[PDB]
Amino acid sequence: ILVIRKGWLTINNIGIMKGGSKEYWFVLTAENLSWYKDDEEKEKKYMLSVDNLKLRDVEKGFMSSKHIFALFNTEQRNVYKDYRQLELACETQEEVDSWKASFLRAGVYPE
Amino acid sequence: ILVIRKGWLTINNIGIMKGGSKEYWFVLTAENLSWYKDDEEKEKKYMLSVDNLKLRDVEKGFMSSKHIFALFNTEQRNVYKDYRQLELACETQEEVDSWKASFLRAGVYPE
Amino acid sequence: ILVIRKGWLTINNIGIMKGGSKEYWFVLTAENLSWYKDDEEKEKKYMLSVDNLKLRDVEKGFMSSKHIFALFNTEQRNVYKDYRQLELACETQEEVDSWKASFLRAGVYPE
Amino acid sequence: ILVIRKGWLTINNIGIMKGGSKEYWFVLTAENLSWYKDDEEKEKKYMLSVDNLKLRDVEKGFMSSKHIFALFNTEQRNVYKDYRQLELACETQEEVDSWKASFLRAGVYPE
Amino acid sequence: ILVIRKGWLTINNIGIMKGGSKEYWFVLTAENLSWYKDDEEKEKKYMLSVDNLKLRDVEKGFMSSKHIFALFNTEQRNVYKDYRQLELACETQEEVDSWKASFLRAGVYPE
Amino acid sequence: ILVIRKGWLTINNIGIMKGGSKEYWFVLTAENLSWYKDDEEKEKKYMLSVDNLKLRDVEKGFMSSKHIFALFNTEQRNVYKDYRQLELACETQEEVDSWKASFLRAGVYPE
Amino acid sequence: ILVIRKGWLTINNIGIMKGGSKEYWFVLTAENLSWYKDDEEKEKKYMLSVDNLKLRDVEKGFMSSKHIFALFNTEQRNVYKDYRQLELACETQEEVDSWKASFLRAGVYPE
Amino acid sequence: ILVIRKGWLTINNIGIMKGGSKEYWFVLTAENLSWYKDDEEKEKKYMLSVDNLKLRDVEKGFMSSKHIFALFNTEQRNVYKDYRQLELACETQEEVDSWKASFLRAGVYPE
Amino acid sequence: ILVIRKGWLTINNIGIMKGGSKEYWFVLTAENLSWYKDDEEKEKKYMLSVDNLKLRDVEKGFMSSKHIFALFNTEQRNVYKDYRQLELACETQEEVDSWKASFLRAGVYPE
Amino acid sequence: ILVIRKGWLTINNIGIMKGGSKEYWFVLTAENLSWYKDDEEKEKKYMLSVDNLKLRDVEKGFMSSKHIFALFNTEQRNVYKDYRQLELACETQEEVDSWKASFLRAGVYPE
Amino acid sequence: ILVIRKGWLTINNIGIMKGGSKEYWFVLTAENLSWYKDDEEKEKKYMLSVDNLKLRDVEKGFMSSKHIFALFNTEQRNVYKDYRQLELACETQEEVDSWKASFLRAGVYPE
Amino acid sequence: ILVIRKGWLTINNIGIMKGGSKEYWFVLTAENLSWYKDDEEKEKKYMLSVDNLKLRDVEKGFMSSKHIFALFNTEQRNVYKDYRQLELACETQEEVDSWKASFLRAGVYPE
Amino acid sequence: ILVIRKGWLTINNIGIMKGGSKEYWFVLTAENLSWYKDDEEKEKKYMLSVDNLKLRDVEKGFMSSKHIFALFNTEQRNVYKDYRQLELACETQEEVDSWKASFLRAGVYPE
Amino acid sequence: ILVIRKGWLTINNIGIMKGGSKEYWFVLTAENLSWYKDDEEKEKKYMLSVDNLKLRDVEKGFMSSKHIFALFNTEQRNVYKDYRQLELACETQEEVDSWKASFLRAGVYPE
Amino acid sequence: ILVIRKGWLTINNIGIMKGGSKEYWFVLTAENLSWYKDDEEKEKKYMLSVDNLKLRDVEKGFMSSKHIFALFNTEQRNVYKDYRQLELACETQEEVDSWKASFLRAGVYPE
Amino acid sequence: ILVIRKGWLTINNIGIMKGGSKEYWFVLTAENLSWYKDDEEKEKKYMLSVDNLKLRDVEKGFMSSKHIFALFNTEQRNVYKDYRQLELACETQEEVDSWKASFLRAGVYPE
Repeated sequence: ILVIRKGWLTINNIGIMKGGSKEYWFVLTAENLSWYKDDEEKEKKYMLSVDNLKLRDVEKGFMSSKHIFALFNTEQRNVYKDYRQLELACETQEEVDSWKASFLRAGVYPE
Repeated sequence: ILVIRKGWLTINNIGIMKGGSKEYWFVLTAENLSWYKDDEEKEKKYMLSVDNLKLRDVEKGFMSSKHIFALFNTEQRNVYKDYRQLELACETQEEVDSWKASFLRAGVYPE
Repeated sequence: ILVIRKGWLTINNIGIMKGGSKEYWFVLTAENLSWYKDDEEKEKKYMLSVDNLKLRDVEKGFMSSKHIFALFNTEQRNVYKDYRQLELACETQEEVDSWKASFLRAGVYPE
Repeated sequence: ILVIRKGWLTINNIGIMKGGSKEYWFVLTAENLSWYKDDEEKEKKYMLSVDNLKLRDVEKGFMSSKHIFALFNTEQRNVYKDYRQLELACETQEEVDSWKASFLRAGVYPE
Repeated sequence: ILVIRKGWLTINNIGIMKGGSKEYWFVLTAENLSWYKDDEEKEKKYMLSVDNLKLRDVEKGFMSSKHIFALFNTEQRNVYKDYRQLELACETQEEVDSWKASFLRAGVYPE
Repeated sequence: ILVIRKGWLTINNIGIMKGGSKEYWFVLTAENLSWYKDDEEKEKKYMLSVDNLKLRDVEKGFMSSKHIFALFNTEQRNVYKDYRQLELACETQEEVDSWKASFLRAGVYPE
Repeated sequence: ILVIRKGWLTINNIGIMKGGSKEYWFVLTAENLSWYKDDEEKEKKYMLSVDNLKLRDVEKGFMSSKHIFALFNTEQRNVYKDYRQLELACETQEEVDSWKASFLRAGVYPE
Repeated sequence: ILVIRKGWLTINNIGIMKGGSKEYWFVLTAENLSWYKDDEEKEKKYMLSVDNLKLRDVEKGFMSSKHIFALFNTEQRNVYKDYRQLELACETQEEVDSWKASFLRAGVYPE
Repeated sequence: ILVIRKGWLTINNIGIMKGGSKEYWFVLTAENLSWYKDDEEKEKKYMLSVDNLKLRDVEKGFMSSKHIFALFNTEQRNVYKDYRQLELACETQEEVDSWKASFLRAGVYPE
Repeated sequence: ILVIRKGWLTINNIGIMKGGSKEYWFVLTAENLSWYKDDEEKEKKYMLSVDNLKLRDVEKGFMSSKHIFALFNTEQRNVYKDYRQLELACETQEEVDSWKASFLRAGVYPE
Repeated sequence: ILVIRKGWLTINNIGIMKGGSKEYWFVLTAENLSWYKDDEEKEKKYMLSVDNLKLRDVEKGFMSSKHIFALFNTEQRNVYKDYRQLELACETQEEVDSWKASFLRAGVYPE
Repeated sequence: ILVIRKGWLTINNIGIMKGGSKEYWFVLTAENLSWYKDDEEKEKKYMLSVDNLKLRDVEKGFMSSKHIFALFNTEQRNVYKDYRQLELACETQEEVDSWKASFLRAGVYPE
Repeated sequence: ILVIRKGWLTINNIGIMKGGSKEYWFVLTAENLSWYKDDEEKEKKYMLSVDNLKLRDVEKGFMSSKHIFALFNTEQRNVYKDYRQLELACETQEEVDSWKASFLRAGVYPE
Repeated sequence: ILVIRKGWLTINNIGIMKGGSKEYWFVLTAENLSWYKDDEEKEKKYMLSVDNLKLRDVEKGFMSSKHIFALFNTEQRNVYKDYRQLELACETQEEVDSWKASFLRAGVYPE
Repeated sequence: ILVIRKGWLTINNIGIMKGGSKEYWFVLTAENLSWYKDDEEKEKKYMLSVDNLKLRDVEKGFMSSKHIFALFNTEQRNVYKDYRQLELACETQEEVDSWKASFLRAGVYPE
Repeated sequence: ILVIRKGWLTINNIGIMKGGSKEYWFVLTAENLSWYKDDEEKEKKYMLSVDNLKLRDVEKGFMSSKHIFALFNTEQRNVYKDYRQLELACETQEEVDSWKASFLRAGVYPE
């Protein structure tokens, strides 16, 4: 399988009261997006198919500088478990646009 | 006594400066809602009667994805100690609606 | 590792040889679904892995005029023993929706 | 909370109506003694509290020429269901001594 | 000197990046408000004269339930060091109104 | 374990044999209400558990023209020694309201 | 080289999910602004030239009292790495105005 | 494969400067001794064949009460990696004799 | 029941690999010796009858200054669970002799 | 801060006007010596600072044929109220020696 | 120390003597840029320090009709071996922009 | 303990016998104000406690046409040696305002 | 008072179960030896007179390289509280001999 | 994860087509054995997993009069590329023994 | 310079009360032995010349399995600072003999 | 960072122009040697780096009949200002030996 990109991203809406936000190591391929505990990839957390996924921007914060974008299933109400969308946070606008371009190669287009 | 549901919920307005938010293990029966330190139920924190309690939604956040709903006493100004309402936080909208349906079985209807 | 929900559910399809339709205490975690004789958890009847487990609806038949849903394995023919599907029943429709939401959190998606 | 020992033991006094003398997987903690169908722990037959539980010897009868010891409740007449005492058997005498030592660690003292 | 009240309060605007918020043990007299590290009062942090102090409400948050009120010097731009006002946070509205009434006895009236 | 409030209060109903109405230093925690001779806490007169303790009003009599409230046990006849209720007095009405709020935080609700 | 000022400042938009905010020890000269791990200056984090830098205010928070100002390159889209601006946070308005005056000596004027 | 015993043991000579001693969850079968991070057995540390292994006592301590016994390969100089023997520590003499009896069932006899 | 003495003692031979030594709050009466987590006595660890107990000195250490004495049952091999004796550690010789004198009042005489 | 010892002691020199020689519950810490009516610690009679407190013997008089020691202040004439010295009595001589040792740990040295 | 990105890139200027234009697996950290034979990272061809490394564009020549950018050292003539600049190619223009953003995060600025 | 600011300042009132008006390196903490020969801090000329230290203005005299402010002790006549007040000068008025703000943070208030 | 020496030393026999050993900042004068929490000397732990003190070597360890020497009162059984001697530990033999020479200046001679 | 050893070793069996016998920089961890061109680790030639890797001796041939040992895979025919075994040479016999010991720590046992 | 070996070793006699033992990353060359904080070698702790150094065994422990050897200067009393010898600890005897052989290549022979 | 020693020492070679031989307060750390006017450390005369600093003896001349040693820089001609060596004197020979030991700990070796 051809890997498109690997890098760290922060899952912004999965956890919260359980344990802050925490960053995960993501591996995006043309077929799926998988995230692991770290770059050693010896402990996988989940593998999400990119089928029927689209991407969209999300403005939220007004406290600490952050940039969010989310993946959502267009054929379903919940993209993963009981979550409507998978919110991924990056440090800069540059990094978000960088990841968006990568998702484009996997067929994940903006809403 | 018949237990309606057991699960974790985050008390959003009781603590703060004392120690974040923290999650508690809740046990809802047709007569009362009790919360303990954990699912071993060997250390109870409080038992709240469901008499005269109603439920309502609360929109707050704009920083980290969270969903809140609160229990309040209609015959009193403070549902518990000096708190106007007991704010319970869930991770998703699905989970909130799931708990609301459970409260319905205990006679706790929305405002 | 975290317990998603605990509550009573009725197994609508138990063979008369064992007794018939009975109510059991269910414990749902992100990894397993277990059912005990009662809420003291002294006797665990079985434990199913939530992997490859899906959920579908069961039509409200006149005789069994209740609300039912079922769990089945997508890889196996029998989910538990010789049963092609585990039928769980609830008094009201609101309770079924409630449990469905809890199942989503565990990864058990509908068919 | 800590698990003291896990190992197979034979319940020498099961009523034929249920099957007869069988081998079960025992889990001994400082608080409870549980036995499952097998080591996968999918089916827990029962769980006894180690409080007020004592141990005594059972004479090696010609028919049941094996090594046996028993657990009984000092407060109750029946330890488990309608059994006045739970008889546990082992192939050798060394295995009985071994388990006795493990029981001491849990507080279950001999008579 | 006659002590009017002693209790814990959270200083909301003094610290932040240095170390969260933290709670201090306050001692209010008719002449001054002093705060210590804890109720043992063996380590004083500061003593503020109540002369020329007034009190006012402050609405801020929209994330975590909190209630704030501040003390400010009417004859100065900074009530303490280079801080315009001393923001004190309480857990409930009841507690804020409770403290306000205490400040009233010290001659600190609302703006 | 946390101290809710410390402040002077007047016990309006002490028997002349002991002296008469006197002012004592009160310490209110979530578990107990204690009163000392003075704020140095060298002599603790008594300590009451806040469990089953409630509060009610005492009418402003011409002779004792002050503001008073009382604490009583819902299970016992005498809260402290041979007293059916502990009467606490304050100079102003604002001080009574202030203490009532503090009592709510401890669970002592009005009648 | 002549040092204009040395002091602690909080970098508000560089880190976040990586590790809160954290404070850095800054050293401003007429040619550049450098920040280190601490005042021992034995571990430098970065040195930023003041050429083409301007300064501007930033209103954000509404949760915890904070005052922000940022440095930005007028000839570039990113002042440092992929960051549009370098957001520096101070505890008070006094401290921000104090630092602004210092930046003025280095030729960094407000936008 | 038939499991003889499962329980916690402390590896006394493998680690030291790396990280104290730490306890491991052991699983002894008639063919091998395996140890994992914990009783969930989801993370195995090593599996040691019982072939050519013998057992012997080791007196050491004189500071904190401890009881040691070791496994060693009679056909090799190092039983595991570059360790001459695998030192296992128990809390009491009873527990050591208990484990020795278990090893006896696996063919591991004392030296 | 008449309490002879209350104070902290270190249990020297119960724990070790589990968690150092740790100190416990002891309560000695004429009938038994009980130890709790702390002086609040809200969490009891064990209650040991003083019947058939004797006391004896134990020289061990040669690393860090410590003084030990142990309680042992003369009619049993294990005074508590599978422990031959209960080793209690004090900081000085004075404190050991102080405790010995207290045990004397409970009928626990030296070997 | 740590509690050195708790135990009953007899105050041999109380004025008849208050009652006479009585037994009280003593609490000795490194900073204070307090005595309560009984072991429930609801009524604290007094609290003395251990600073400048010394201990001396009191001769066994025929009438008061018991074992006594006393505490006195080296700076003050009266240690407690109008008493030049606090006389503590015990049934046996071994109990006096025991308490003396405990007092040493608190810094109270003999004369 | 943190890995910024991992992905395949084509080195457009490899000498035929070695093979020609090839695709390699790049690992970009804040300190180094490394390239391996493939994503298993068993063979690391080279590692360049990101210090004094800059990036510029390479014109889309008819023959090499692809999108290319290059890295060069501002202090050295040859960045790697005898190459004046490292030419990296991508299928689309969006991929070049994506990598440029990642390079900014590492400090590698455009010319 | 925290360093508030470091920067060069001119002591405008040094006796010619020592040299005359000179520029020194100042270090301001919440507890002390120190001045060194230069920024290497090898020679500390003096250290003043910020307690009872206040600040006032010094009129811009034609000869000393610069911007000056002074520090003085409210309890002592001489702040440093035989000087009634320490006069600190700056090139511009903006620099004086800047330092005044820093002094506020240390508690040194204007007269 | 003339200070002879200041430096860190480890108190080897005071603490143990309470909290390891810990190092203290010592200040030796011709009249006494005082130790504080740290070199800021803002928190004194104790002041010991050098009158009647002598010094002696102590061989103990055989585990971790350490060198001990103790101070003891020749006219008393306990040099400090209920401790027979004050054991001070140094890292090397050089440091012990260095401190011994310092004690010599205070009149503390070896036994 | 921990690095066991780093040092130069000579690969005695490299095909002339690549160059011939050469010296490389080896890095041995508990999981892999890697070799680089030199100690700067810029070029990693290969990385072998230590699983199923064993070691054997190679006879000192007159031509290659040096000390050699080899690594081979017990499951595969070729350990690296087309080589049936990796031959590592050292100047002296003591160096071979040294490396063998290091290999034991990694689990690579002799044949 | 030619590096002979790199690896972790525990310095057994340098630290103790300061902070346990801790392991350091050592780099041995024919001219010197250097140790750093970790294998990144970005923070050197010390560089020791091998001139006049010899090596010797040291038997100590009797508590936790450990193997020690030390380097000492034959022309000096202290090999490094005020330490007579540099004690290095290894986990096994194999590792010690492995390191000894390495030291042999640097001219460090046993005593 | 740690302070090795603090104590008074006499600088035996100060030029009369400054005053003559004087006693100063020395602070020795592992990185620097500083001397102040007195033990309050308000005036630091100088600070020398301990790097390349060595120590040698100075002959006891009849006039300066005291015990002296000196510090000098191996790289520089003048250690401090225009002094070829810093001469430190002590009353007794034991004090010189004591300081020499302290200097060893800092790395300052004799010549």
